[PDB]
Amino acid sequence: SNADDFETSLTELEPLEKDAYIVRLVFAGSTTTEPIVSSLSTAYDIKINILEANIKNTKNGTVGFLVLHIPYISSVDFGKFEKELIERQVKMEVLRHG
Repeated sequence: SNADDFETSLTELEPLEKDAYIVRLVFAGSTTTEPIVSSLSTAYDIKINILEANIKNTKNGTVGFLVLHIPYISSVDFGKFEKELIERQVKMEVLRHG
């Protein structure tokens, strides 16, 4: 399946280094993803690699998800990163970590 192939592609990026993550960001009626990804990168001085985007920009805002590879972020900054997403009503799922 597509979900099986997707998971196979994440597993191919393993092992991740300590302090590296693959996360999924879940959007359910938010403003656009771009100002959010560049904003997050600026705020934490981090590289963000977009692995996958499956997004619709609708009348009622942005719906869908981004899968992001973050090659390094400190444990303290990762907590702040998630909290900022929570405040924007974006859910964050941890798919892989090092």
